[PDB]
Amino acid sequence: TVAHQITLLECVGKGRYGEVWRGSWQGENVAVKIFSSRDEKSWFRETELYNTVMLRHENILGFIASDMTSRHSSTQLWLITHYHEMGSLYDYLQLTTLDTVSCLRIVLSIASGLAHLHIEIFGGKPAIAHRDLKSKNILVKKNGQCCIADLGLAVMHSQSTNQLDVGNNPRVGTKRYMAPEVLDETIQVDCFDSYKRVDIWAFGLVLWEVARRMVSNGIVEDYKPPFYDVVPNDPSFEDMRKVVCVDQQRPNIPNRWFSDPTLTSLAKLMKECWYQNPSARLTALRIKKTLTKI
Ligand SMILES: COc1ccc(Nc2nccc(-c3c[nH]nc3-c3cccnc3)n2)cc1
Repeated sequence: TVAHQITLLECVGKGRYGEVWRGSWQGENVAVKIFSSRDEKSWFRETELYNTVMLRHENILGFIASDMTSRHSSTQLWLITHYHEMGSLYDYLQLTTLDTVSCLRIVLSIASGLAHLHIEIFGGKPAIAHRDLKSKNILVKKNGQCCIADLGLAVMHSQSTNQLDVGNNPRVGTKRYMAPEVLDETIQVDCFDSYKRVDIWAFGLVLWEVARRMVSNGIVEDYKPPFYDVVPNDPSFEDMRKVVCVDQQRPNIPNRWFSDPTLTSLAKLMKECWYQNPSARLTALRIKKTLTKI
C-alpha cells in the first residue's frame, strides 16, 4: 500500500481534522493527511468522492491514494495527494502581494475548479457541492494557479436518477464562512442548489481575501480573514449569526478599489455572491465567465 512506502518528513498543518504531513514517496513530495479519530467520516467521504468520481482537473487537488495503516499499534486513516510547496492560499496571501495578472489568475483558477465541481458532465461526473470552501482549503501551484482541496463534506447530485447524496458526516462547515441560510438554519437541505449557493457565498469571501492583496496605486491592504474586524478568532455560531444574519454585515470594500478597473469588477462580483437570499447569487459558471473577460 502507498502508506507503507512513504517517509513522513515534517508536519505542515494541523487542526481538529488531524494533520497534514509533507512525506516522501517515490522520491517526490506528497501530502499525507492523517485524520483524527473524531473525523473518520470525512476520510470516508473524500475516499468515496475520489474513487467513484472522475475528478482529475487542473484546479482540483490531485488524489494519489487512500489507505488504512498502523502507527503506534493503532489504526490511522491516511489520504495521500499531490504536494504543493507554495502552501495554502491562506498562508500564501500573507507572504506576498499580487499584481493584476497574478490576482486574476488565482481567482479564475478557483472559479474553474468550482464550476467543474458544480456541473454535471455526461458521456462524466455528477454535480458536486463542496460545503467548506475557504482559503485554507485552496492550494497555490507553482504556475500561479490554485487547486481546491478537502472533499470531506461534499454533496453529490445526478440528473438521471434525480438523486441527492448528502453523505453521513456530523462535521459542519467552518463557521466564519457559513452562508446566512446556514447560520439562521433555514437552508433547504433536500435541494442540491441550496449547497451550490453556500459555496458561492464562501467563494465571495475568498475573492475578497485575494483582492485585498492586489496592488493598485502602489498600495495594498494587509491580509485579513473575512469578518476579521467584528468577530474573534474561532468565532462561535452565535457570533457569526449576529454579524451575518441579524446585523446583515458584509465585508467592507476599500475605497481604493473603485479607482482600479480590475478591483471594481471584482467588487461587483463579490457583492453578487453575498445576497442574503441564496437564489439571487451568481453561479460558479457565471463567475468564471466574467473573470475570463476582465
Ligand atoms: C507553510 O507550511 C506549508 C507548506 C506547504 C504545504 N503544502 C500542501 N500541499 C498539499 C496539500 C496541502 C493541504 C493543505 N490543507 N489541506 C491539504 C490536503 C492534503 C491532502 C489531502 N487533503 C488536503 N498542503 C502546506 C503548509
